[PDB]
Amino acid sequence: LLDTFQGYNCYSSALGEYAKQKNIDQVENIILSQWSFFFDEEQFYKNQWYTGAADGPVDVVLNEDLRNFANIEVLEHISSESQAIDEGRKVLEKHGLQIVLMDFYYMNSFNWKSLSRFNVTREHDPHFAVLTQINENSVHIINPYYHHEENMSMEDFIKSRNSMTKQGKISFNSYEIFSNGTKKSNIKELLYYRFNRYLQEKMFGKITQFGQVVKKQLDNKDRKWAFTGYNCLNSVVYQHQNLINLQKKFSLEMPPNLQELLDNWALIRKKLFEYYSRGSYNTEEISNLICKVASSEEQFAQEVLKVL
Ligand code: NA
Repeated sequence: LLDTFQGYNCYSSALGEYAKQKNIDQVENIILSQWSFFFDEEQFYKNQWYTGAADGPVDVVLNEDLRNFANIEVLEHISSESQAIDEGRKVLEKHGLQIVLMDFYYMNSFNWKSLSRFNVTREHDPHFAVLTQINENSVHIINPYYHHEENMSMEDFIKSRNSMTKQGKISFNSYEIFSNGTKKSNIKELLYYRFNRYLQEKMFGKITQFGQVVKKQLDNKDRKWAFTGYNCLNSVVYQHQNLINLQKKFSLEMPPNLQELLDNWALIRKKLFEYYSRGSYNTEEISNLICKVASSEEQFAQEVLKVL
């Protein structure tokens, strides 16, 4: 396990890791001060990632934050098999790193056997990685979200970048952090804007919506939603941990229950994974935990604005 920038999702992890290694200001703090929740009932039924901090794979709200606060643009480069590796060589020669979108079917990000899950289903899911080396027959990629690295055959790497996925066709997509005129933001300004937006957009109500949809799964013999939800909600745990770390680094005023809320989300994740794998009939219990944390998060956001 590498000491990679965690961010709160694969996209923000890759952007932050790049910024960390290349000394690009503001990107890390804008990521670490995100405060967000979404729920898409239509994605729930298609077994797509349907909740957590942000829709993806690209975090468009984070891109808007990066433009608004730092005048930083994350440029999407599409390419072709004829040009992509050569463009990669030019980017590595200049910058040493390239942010790429890859089909994670073709790599082994996370050790499921750590949670006693041995039936590790391969899925055509797009995730972000950082390319660090191009050799003749192989590449080295860092998966900062999962703290993993691997060497991949050039054949496999090319397949991972031209693949049809659940969320659409990858075409050698790469992502360039760019600015023609940067801006500095203070951490309290970033948090103020995020917490006001969280309350204005009633993001806590999307947690209640999620809880209500969980209550309605009592008769659903397909428990895959609970696994997807488990994976989706790591982003929320990471935001809570990131805010705890910001509190410490910047000696911030926080409401006193931030750790309790992190614990509440970790317990919801544990119960979702146990429901998925252990055949319990506790959708009502999990629904009740989610609806409880929704109320707690609304109050927490109000209190952050009072004390920040
Ligand atoms: Na991802």
